[PDB]
Amino acid sequence: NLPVEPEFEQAYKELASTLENSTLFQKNPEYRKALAVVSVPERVIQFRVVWENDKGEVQVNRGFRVQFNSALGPYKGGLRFHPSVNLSILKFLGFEQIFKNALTGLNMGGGKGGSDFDPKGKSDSEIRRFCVAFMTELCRHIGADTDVPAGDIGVTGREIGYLFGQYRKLRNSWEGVLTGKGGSWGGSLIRPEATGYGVVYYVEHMIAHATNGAESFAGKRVAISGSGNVAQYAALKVIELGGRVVSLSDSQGSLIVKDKDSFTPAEIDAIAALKVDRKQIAELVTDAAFADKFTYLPGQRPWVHVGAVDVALPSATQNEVSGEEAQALIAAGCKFIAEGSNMGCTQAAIDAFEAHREANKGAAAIWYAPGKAANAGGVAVSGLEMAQNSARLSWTAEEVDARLKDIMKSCFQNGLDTAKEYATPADGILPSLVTGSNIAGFTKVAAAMKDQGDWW
Amino acid sequence: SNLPVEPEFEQAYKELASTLENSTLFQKNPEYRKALAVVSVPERVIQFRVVWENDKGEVQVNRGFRVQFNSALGPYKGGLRFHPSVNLSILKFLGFEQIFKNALTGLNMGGGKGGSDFDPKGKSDSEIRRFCVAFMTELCRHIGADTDVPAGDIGVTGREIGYLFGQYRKLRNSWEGVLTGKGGSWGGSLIRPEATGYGVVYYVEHMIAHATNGAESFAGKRVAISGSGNVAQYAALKVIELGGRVVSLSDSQGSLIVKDKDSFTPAEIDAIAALKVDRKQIAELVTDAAFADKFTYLPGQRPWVHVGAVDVALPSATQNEVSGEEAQALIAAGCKFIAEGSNMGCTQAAIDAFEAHREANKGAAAIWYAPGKAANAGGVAVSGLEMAQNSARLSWTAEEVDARLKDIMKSCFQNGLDTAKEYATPADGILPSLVTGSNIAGFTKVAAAMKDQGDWW
Amino acid sequence: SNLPVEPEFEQAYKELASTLENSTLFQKNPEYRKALAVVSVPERVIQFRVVWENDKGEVQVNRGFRVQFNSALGPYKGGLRFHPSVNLSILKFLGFEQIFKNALTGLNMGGGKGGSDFDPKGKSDSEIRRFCVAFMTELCRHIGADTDVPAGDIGVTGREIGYLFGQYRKLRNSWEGVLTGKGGSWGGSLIRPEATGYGVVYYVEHMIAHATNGAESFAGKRVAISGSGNVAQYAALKVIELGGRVVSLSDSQGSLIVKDKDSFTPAEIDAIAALKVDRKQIAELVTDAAFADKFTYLPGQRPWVHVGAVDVALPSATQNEVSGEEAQALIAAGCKFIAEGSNMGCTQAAIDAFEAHREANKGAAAIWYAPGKAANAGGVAVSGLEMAQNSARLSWTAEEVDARLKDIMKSCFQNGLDTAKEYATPADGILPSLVTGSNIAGFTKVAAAMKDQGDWW
Amino acid sequence: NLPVEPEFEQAYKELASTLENSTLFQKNPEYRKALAVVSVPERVIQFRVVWENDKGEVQVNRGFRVQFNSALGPYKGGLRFHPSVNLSILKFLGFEQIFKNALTGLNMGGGKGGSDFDPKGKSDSEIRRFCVAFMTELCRHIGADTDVPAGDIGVTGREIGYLFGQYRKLRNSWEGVLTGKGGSWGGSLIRPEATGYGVVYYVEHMIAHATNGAESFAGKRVAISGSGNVAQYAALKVIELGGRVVSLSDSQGSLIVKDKDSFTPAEIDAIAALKVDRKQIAELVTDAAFADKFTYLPGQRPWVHVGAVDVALPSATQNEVSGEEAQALIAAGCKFIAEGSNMGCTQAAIDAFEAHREANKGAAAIWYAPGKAANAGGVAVSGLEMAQNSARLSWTAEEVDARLKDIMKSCFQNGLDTAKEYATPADGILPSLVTGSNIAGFTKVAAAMKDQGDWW
Ligand SMILES: [Cl-]
Ligand SMILES: [Cl-]
Ligand SMILES: [Cl-]
Ligand SMILES: [Cl-]
Ligand SMILES: [Cl-]
Ligand SMILES: [Cl-]
Ligand SMILES: [Cl-]
Ligand SMILES: [Cl-]
Ligand SMILES: [Cl-]
Ligand SMILES: [Cl-]
Repeated sequence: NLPVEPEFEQAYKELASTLENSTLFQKNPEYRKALAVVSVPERVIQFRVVWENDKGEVQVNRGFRVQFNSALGPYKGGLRFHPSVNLSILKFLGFEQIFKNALTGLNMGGGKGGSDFDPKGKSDSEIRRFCVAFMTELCRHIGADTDVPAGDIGVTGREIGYLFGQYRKLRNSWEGVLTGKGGSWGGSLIRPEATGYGVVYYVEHMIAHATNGAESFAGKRVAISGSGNVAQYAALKVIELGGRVVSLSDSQGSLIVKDKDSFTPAEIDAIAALKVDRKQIAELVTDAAFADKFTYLPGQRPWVHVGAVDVALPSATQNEVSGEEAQALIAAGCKFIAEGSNMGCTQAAIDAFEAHREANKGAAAIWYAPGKAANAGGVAVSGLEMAQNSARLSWTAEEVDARLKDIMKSCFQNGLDTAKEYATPADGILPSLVTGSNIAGFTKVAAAMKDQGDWW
Repeated sequence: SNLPVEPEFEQAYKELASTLENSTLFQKNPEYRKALAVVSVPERVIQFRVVWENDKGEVQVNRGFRVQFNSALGPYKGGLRFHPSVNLSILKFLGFEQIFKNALTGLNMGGGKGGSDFDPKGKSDSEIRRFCVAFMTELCRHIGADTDVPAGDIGVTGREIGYLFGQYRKLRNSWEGVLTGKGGSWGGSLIRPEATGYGVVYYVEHMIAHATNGAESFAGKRVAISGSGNVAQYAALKVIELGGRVVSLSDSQGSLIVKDKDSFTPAEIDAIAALKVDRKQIAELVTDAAFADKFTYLPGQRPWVHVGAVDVALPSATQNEVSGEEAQALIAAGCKFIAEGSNMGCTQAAIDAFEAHREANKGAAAIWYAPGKAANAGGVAVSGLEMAQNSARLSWTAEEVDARLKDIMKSCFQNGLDTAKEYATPADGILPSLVTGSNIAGFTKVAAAMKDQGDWW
Repeated sequence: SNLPVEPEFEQAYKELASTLENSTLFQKNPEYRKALAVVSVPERVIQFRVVWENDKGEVQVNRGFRVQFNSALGPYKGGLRFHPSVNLSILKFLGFEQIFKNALTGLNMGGGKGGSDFDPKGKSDSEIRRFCVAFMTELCRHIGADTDVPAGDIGVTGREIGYLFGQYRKLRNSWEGVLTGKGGSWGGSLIRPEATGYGVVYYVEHMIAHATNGAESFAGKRVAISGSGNVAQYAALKVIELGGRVVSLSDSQGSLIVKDKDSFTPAEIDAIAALKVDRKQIAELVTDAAFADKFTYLPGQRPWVHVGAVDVALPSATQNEVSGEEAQALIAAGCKFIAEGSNMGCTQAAIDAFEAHREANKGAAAIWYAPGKAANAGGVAVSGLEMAQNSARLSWTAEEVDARLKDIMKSCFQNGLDTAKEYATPADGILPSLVTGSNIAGFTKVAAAMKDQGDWW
Repeated sequence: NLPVEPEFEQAYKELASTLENSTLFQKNPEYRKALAVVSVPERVIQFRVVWENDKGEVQVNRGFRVQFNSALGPYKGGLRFHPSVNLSILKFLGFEQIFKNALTGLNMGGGKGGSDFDPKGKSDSEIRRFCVAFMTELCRHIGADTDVPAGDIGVTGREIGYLFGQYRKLRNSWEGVLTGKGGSWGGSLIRPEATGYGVVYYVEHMIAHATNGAESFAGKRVAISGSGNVAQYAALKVIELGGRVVSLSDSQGSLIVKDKDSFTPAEIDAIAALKVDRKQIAELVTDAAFADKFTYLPGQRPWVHVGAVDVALPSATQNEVSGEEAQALIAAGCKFIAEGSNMGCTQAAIDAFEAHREANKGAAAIWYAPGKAANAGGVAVSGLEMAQNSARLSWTAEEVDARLKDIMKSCFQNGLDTAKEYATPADGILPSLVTGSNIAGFTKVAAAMKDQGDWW
């Protein structure tokens, strides 16, 4: 009867496996009933989006908003404008957001939405007239206390603007219906730098536990990819804490440090200029002495081309770390990897690290954290943008970063201590932050659902 | 390319595109291609998780769906189906068709459909009750007298519509025509039971009037019905009221034919109703002496050829119950009017045979075939009037309802006729195609209205 | 003192006060002065910024307005006008008048009006479409089937009402009678095109009945119409159906008079319709031979004096199309019944001439003049029935609509009659004043209802 | 077509002029399109108000609510009950509130409303029955997240009470729909003293910049007018900071210090008693030694009768500073003027100071700040009353005054730095806080409107 939705089903069974591979259904058997119920969305909306192009021709796309789980809070998720998009994909991405959001500790449920509207080629007026056509239907199904959408692939500050304007004008209300907002109309500070800072802050704890405090980020070689605000802020934060950033990348190839020890803020700051007004990471080299410092390898990704590294922060795309690149890293002395990008690491890679972890005792293991724990920094700040809107206040950068810091420490700890309860490791084995985190998001959500009578 | 495969849906998008292309529409009206682009993606679809409890007290989980396909000509109008086959694909199939089927009536009704993969089979009334309750609590917010008026279908009959109506009213705190298929004393219409069958008869009546330029009635006419349920029963009765001879009925394992030069009497029909209730068969009548004569039972048979000289044929039992052979017998028996009470009762062969003879015989010497999409639209017509009555705050008399049912069936007929005359303009003297006419007319009415209202330009 | 100057509005507050004072109302009913105080300030006015995009992709900015003037007798009822002259002053003028005009009908309709200084001139359909869309997105929240039902007017016709209806439905997610002037297949009423002209005829019919104590019809009656558009056309047709002789039509540069002892035939009328479409003139008929005889063209002329011996006069072309001279010709030609299809078609001179002859000739020997405020109220009557039909969930037949139109025109007539008999009580034998009667009756009905409901005490 | 609305049109063109007289439409030409769009209200409501007098007779007034701009927040504005009132005036006052509110930095749009209902003569029961009749229509168009009205001429704590009661009873909701509320039902501390404190705090910064820190309020002669909570708190705050308050006034004439140096808190405190239970500033003199200290001049205003002053704080009425009084002040050595009252200073006066500023270099100039920046203190606190309601908390006086202090510093700076960008002055000329502030409110609002797609 039920359709085939491979990417969603993939993630259901890969979650389920981890709960079986634990003691959770022995202390708590009745939770199997919950997994039946969490896995079918509370509500899904699919609606037609008719809009006009600059030539004046009728166009039509599909809109979707998966409203998956609201046991811990209003639906929270993102809008993706990409021609790949469908329900299957949006339930997959939605399904994750539940547990991710739950690991924040803030009261936010999980959903996702978007369109197969393809930004590429389209003018700003086209985008503006699509965002308007989209939210005209969506508007009725969402709200400050019901569902707070956000940005994702295809939709940015630009689109969030147009979305929020049309909502405001339909609803006749100024409310925190969308996160990712501009400074002047309910944005939060630390939003651009949230996910990056959040990954670095998470790993700080990884290092501490693994090394019993013997090691920080200071004097560590950390491999980053990507040159958006994620890779940028991640890098900066590594520098502040006394660490050395060896690598950055763009879609056309990567830049590796090999004359001097690390990128300098200004070298990072100059790749930021290379991102605004188009331009490319490559441009940087061939210029003010950057020729000597840096090696450019077009077409490639840094994982192998970095030498002996300690920390790896994929901050570019999905599936940007394969089983080879994980084995490269292991062999390269890497001991710590989390994602700044969403699902940057492939299953193959996770499997390799999690095997390496089981087989190597103490600090000798490579430790991988999942996205649902390590790259929560941005959804956390979405949470605090919500909190600010409601307060009717803009907090200082100190305020937000402080709360982000407490939120990421508590995340790490929750995965650690859970894994130590349910996936209890062997003498001197590092507990699973994959299983630990998986269990922790399932159990917080599943419990609240029981409390509220969604299952019995 | 990214789109899910929905075989039922696109097996019908295609079917319609085929018709429209082949017609002369996209040549007078190229730009209506833009309408088929946009009509064919639902205005809104809702799917929602459905948690209900069984008699053992266990969490159960099914999926609920409400496809809200078109609202150009009126509120979403559709049905709920509870069957474990159900998914979006199927309900966008059914929903797409309800648009153009509803439109034919002439009433202000959009097109939609919904339901669950809840399986009524072997559930107790408590379980059904607890599921209808659990299901309407989410649906409630998306439907209404002026937004969406659902109804019954597979798995969803009077019992279920009651339980849906009760929960809606409870939650919304309002008493409105939010469902059709309701009880007598809480907003139902009379002629609901009799709606589809009287509809079929009323369609043919119009057919006869046109073809015979108003020089013939049903009066006298010898009518071959097949089936022995809602549709066959009331159809027969309507033929009798109008001075017609109902000459045949039919079952699964067996058929019934009259003594010749005669018809069934309402009581003999009323006796076939008692036979289906108590799950018995039609032979059971010929068992009794008073009908042992007056009727012949032929096991394993379909009446088309056993009847003799016949004028009207109303297949009303199952699909594919008329072969190309049986079509020819009818033609040669002098049959001139054949409409479906059943959906796709006639096979493509049969259709081509009638439509061939239509194209090669002029005027009312032709046999005329009408599709179920139109000839069977009484139920939906009365839904419409059940709506109208609930708003009027009134129960019309049986006569009032039947009379309005009759007028809605002319509107169906006429819509097809006119359309075929425009976009499949026949040779001089030849009856227009009501298959084609009726397959096109819903679209044109809807597409035009969507232009009028600016859903495409 | 602080109040803005709104010349159109207070040029009409004054006009009404004048009438009411001069009548005997504020002497039987002193306290109704308090009603004129409160009726004369709108219950609610909305004005809202209107940003829309043109075909070059540029921000455009106009002002939208919805004056919601009175709801004592029913939902706000009015029209949208898109004309660059438009402001609040004008729309409170038009809105104030709709109150008392609507009231005359006897139906439950309040009074309001809205629109923009958007100029339709030289805008493409996309631009209109994009403006209707932008405009209804703010309006949407303030209107509804039971709150405010807008319609068309200058700059706002069937095309625009479609685009408004589409956007409303889209936003509100409801299908209701939120506009009148709709398509045939999405909730329009038949007799909308024919509403005003049939209305004018139906008014006079009542006039004749009264004056001749039911001893005369339209049958035979020689009728002088002026104009050649919606109103003149359908008016003529209705006179013909009722056994009347339509003896004249008229244009901008020229008029048409019959051969004497004769009338126009529906086909000759149907041919004047083809002439206005394709922007041609009435002479163009006398060009053709079959009408070259049977009709005389007099360029630059108005029929009033060229017609001969006439009974009924229906000015239906422009304002101020009847002088005090032309009034006297009519009187001396034995004309006994004259109503306006056009607004202020008769000049004050003309009115005084009819009303003078009324006051100085007893009974149906008098010529009787009815104002457009009443005689032309068919369009608004059918709006009313378009509403009623949408709620009924039904399309009545043409006959049904026309019959109800006829009953609403008696209610208009009677309301004026009775009022004049009460508050401008005529000398014995003299026909009451339907100018005065019809200028008063809206107020009294509304003012009383507002007392009943406690908007004043 | 469009009607004539002189007071609104006056303010449109006087704003526009300042933007032309800048470099803004050269760096940002497309902003001319914004000024077209901001200038026509988003929504306006005019509704009949039928109410009964104590004699039992039907009465009727007009109600209005101009909801001008909501790009930065819910509509925020005030209700004025005055028989002068109409749309023109309410669009004028509304139009200002947009930019004023925007200069606060908090998320508040701009509107205004009220009636030609004349309080004067009317009993408390009449007022009560008018406020009730008014809000019965208004109620539907406003709300905690849509439009939050306030007090103005004609409407005070008294009326705000009656308004809030009828709202509550219609809406069945306790929410921050109105500011200016009583202590026990969602008022804020520092509300009475907000605008006064806000003007003084703003000037503190003026003095600092102009004198490079060489001078505070300490030992400065400051001329105030008015004796309501604005002039009172302004004065007190000057005293705390070590300044000398030379003048106060009422509608019947002013009181000038000339025996001793300054008013003492208790002399201020005693004029507060002269305001409750009616009474007059005059009363004070002729009594406990006040005869000697103070000179009373009935019929007059202090601007000329103060001697040599340093700071001027009009805190009484509109248009209470003419071109003569500005020339008096200049000649009297005044170097710093802002309004505690709404539009206290006339155009003539602004023109005179702004000329004097252009012609006199450095500290030698008189510096005028506009109301849209200097007297924001009250609308700021309206903002924080909103914030408190939402928090579900009453902050301490310290809390609110602290935030007010940060809000007024950031205002000043925003006008300074803007003016230095777009109205860049000549060597040693003090930048324009008129133009600086004008530009700053237009650009924050105009930008957010672009972000949200109100223009393109
Ligand atoms: Cl599944
Ligand atoms: Cl909804
Ligand atoms: Cl982010
Ligand atoms: Cl159905
Ligand atoms: Cl009948
Ligand atoms: Cl109208
Ligand atoms: Cl009639
Ligand atoms: Cl203007
Ligand atoms: Cl509203
Ligand atoms: Cl204040």
